[PDB]
Amino acid sequence: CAAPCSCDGDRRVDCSGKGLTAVPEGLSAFTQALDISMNNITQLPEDAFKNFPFLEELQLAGNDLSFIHPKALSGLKELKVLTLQNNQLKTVPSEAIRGLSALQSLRLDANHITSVPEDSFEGLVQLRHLWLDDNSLTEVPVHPLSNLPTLQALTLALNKISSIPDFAFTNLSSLVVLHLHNNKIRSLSQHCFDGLDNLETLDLNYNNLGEFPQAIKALPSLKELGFHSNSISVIPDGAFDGNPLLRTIHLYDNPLSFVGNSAFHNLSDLHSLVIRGASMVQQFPNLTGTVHLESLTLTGTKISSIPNNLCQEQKMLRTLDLSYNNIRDLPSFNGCHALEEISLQRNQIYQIKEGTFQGLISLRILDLSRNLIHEIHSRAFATLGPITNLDVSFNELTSFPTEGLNGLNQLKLVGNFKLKEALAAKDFVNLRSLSVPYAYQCCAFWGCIIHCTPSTGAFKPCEYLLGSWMIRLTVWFIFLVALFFNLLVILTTFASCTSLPSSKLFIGLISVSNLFMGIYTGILTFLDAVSWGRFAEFGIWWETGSGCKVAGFLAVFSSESAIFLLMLATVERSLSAKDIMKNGKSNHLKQFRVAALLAFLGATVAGCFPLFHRGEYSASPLCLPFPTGETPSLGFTVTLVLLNSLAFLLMAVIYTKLYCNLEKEDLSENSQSSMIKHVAWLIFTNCIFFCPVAFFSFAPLITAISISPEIMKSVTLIFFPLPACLNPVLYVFFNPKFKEDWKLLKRRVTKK
Ligand SMILES: *[C@@H]1O[C@H](CO)[C@@H](O)[C@H](O)[C@H]1NC(C)=O
Ligand SMILES: *[C@@H]1O[C@H](CO)[C@@H](O)[C@H](O)[C@H]1NC(C)=O
Ligand SMILES: *[C@@H]1O[C@H](CO)[C@@H](O)[C@H](O)[C@H]1NC(C)=O
Ligand SMILES: *[C@@H]1O[C@H](CO)[C@@H](O)[C@H](O)[C@H]1NC(C)=O
Repeated sequence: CAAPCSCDGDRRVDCSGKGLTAVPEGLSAFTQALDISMNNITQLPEDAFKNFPFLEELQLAGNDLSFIHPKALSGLKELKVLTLQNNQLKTVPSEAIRGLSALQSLRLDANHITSVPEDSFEGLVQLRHLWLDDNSLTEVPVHPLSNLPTLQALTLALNKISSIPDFAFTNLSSLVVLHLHNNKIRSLSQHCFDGLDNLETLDLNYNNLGEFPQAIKALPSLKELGFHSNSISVIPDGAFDGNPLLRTIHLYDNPLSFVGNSAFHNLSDLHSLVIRGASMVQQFPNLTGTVHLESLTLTGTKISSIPNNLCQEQKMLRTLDLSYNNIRDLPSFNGCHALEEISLQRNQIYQIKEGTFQGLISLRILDLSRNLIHEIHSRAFATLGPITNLDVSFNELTSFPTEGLNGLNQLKLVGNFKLKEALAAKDFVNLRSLSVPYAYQCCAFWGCIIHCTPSTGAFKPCEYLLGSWMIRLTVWFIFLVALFFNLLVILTTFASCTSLPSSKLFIGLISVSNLFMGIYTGILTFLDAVSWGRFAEFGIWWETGSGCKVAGFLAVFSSESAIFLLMLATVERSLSAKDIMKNGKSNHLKQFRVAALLAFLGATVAGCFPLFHRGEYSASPLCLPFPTGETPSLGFTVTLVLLNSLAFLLMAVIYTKLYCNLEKEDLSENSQSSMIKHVAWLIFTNCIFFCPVAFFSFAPLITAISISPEIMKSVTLIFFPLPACLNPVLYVFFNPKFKEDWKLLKRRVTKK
C-alpha cells in the first residue's frame, strides 16, 4: 500500500491518524472504502477524490474541516457512507453533497452548525440515516428535511431547538426512530408530528415540556416513548388513545403531580409503569386492557383502596410497589403466581388476615415496614413459597407467627416496642441477618454467622447479670456488710434518749442514706440469684417493668443524698469549730435540721428526674444512668457527675482552711479532734471512690480512649456501692465515741 498508511485488502484503505493535510495519492481507483480520519485536512480542493470513482465508504472524522469545494465530491456516484464528525463546517455543505445520489448514511454531528440552507439535502434520495447532534441549531429544518422520503433514522440531540411548528416532518413517511433528547423544546404544536405513521421510537428527554403534548395522538405505530427529565406535571385522560402499541414509557424525574385516572388504559405491550410523586392522585388507575405489566410502582400518592381484580387481571406481574401512600386495607393476592417482590411500606395498614397472602407461591421479598399493624394471623405466612427477605419493622406488633418462615434469610423487627416474646432458634434455621427491638432477643442467635442487632454487649448480658464469679461474691460481700453495719449504726445513735448534737446528727442520716444503697445492691443480688443462667428471659421484663425504675430511683437517691449530707457535715464542722474560740457555744442546731430535710429533698428531685423521661432508667439492667451508648441520659449523666464533683472542692478547701486555721496543739486532747478526724476520713474515701465512676462517665466524651464495655461494668458494681459499706465500718471500729454509745445501749437493753 502507498506510504505512509496501510491498505487492508478487499479494496479497503486504512489511511487515518497520519496527520495528512490533503487526500493521499498513489491509491488504486479500485478502492471501495477510505478512512482518513484523525488527520489535519482543513480545506478540500476541487475534485480531490477524482481518482476514486468506486468509493462507497468515506470517513472524515476529526479532520478540522472548514471549507469544502462544491465540486470536491464529484464522481462519487457509488458513495454510501459519509462521516464528517468533529470538524468546523459551521454550515451544511449543500452544494458539495448535491450530487450524492447513492448516499445512505450522513454523519454531521459535532460541527458547530448554526443554520441550514433551504436547498440542502436535494438529490439525497437514498438517504436512510442522518446525524445532526452536537450543534447550534435553533429551528427544525422543515424544507430541507422535506426532501428525504426514504429517511429512517434522524438524530437532533444536543442542540438549541426551542419549538417545533406544524407539519415539520410531514414528508418523513418512512421515519422509524427520531431522537430529540437534550434540547430546549418548550412548546409542541398540535400537528407537528403529523405524517409519521411509521415512527416507532421517539426520544424527548431533557427538555422544557410544561404540558403533555397532544401531537403524539397521530402516531399509531409508536412503540417507545421517552420524555423523562422534563417539566411535565399533568398527564390527562386519553393521552395514549392514538398509540395502542407502546412498550416502555419513561417519565421519571418530572414534577408529576396529577395523573389521569384512565390515562394508562388499553395499553397492550405496556411492560412497565412507574409513577412517583403524583401527590394529587387519590384513586387507583384503571390499568384495564393492560394485562402485560411486569412491574408496577405508585409512590407518593393518596391512594387508599386497591381493586380486588388486581391479581385476577394482571398475568405477568413480577414486582409490585405501592409504598408512600394511604393504603389501609389489603385485597386478597390469590392468583399472582408470578409476583416476587411486594413493597407496602409507609401506609395505614393495621392488620394482616389469613387470606392476604394465600396465593403467592413465588414471593421472595415482602416489605411492610412503618405501618400501624398490631395483629397478624398465625397462619398468614403458612401458604408461602421461597420467602427470603421480610421486613415488618416499625409497627405495633405484640406477637409474631413462625409457621412457614424456615427459609427466611433477612428479618427486621426494630421499632416493635410492644413485642416481648423471644423468637425460637429452631423456627429460623436459615436466618443470617436479624434486627430486634430489644437486644435480649438476640441472645438465641448470638451469631456463633447471624449478624444479630443490636449486639448483646457486656452491659446487656445473656447468661449472668453480674458476670464473673469474683464480681458476684464481692457484691454479696458489699450487700451483707452494708445491711448489717448500717442498721447497727442507725440503731445505736437513735436509741440514746439524750440530746442529739449536730455532729452526731449527720452521722445517723449518712448511715440511713447508705442503708438504701445496701438495699439497692440487695435487689441486684437477688435478681442475679433468681435469674442464674437465664437472665435473657428476665432482661426485657426487668428493664421495661417498674422494677428497674424503683431500683434505679434508690441508687440515685441514696448516692446523691450521701454526698449532700456529708457536705453539710463538713460545713457544720467548720462552723462549730469557729464558734468555739469565738463564742464557745453552737446555736445552729435547729438550722442544721432544716438543711437535712432540704438535703433529702434535693436527692428526691434528682431521683425522680429520670422517671419523667422515657427509657433513661431502662438504658441498662443495672438501672444506673450512664452515657455508654445512651444519649437521653448523656445530658442527664453529665449534670450529676459535675454536680457531685463540684461539691467536692468547696467542702474540701474549707477543711484545708479549717486545718490551716487550727493550731497543731489544739488536737491533743479535745473531744472535737475525734469528731473532726472521723469526717476527715469520710471526705477521703468518698472522694477517691468517686473518681473511677466519674472518669469512666467522661470516657464517651473522649474519643481518644476506647474502653471495652465489661471494664466499666465491673468497677461500677464494685466502686459505686463501695462507700455505702465502708462509711459505717470506719465509724464502728475507728471512732472512739461509738464505743461509749455501745455501752449505753447495752445497759438499756439489760435494764429493759
Ligand atoms: C495539521 O497540520 C498543519 C500543517 O500546516 C498544522 O498547521 C496543524 O497545526 C496540524 N494540526 C494538528 C492537530 O497537528
Ligand atoms: C413534501 O412537503 C411539501 C410541503 O409540505 C409537500 O408539498 C409535498 O407534497 C410533500 N411530499 C410528499 C408528502 O411526498
Ligand atoms: C379498549 O378497546 C376496546 C376495543 O376497541 C374498546 O371497546 C374499549 O372501550 C377500550 N377501552 C377503554 C378505553 O374503555
Ligand atoms: C375503566 O375503563 C372502563 C371502560 O369501559 C370504565 O367503564 C371504568 O369506569 C374505568 N374504571 C376506572 C376506575 O377508571
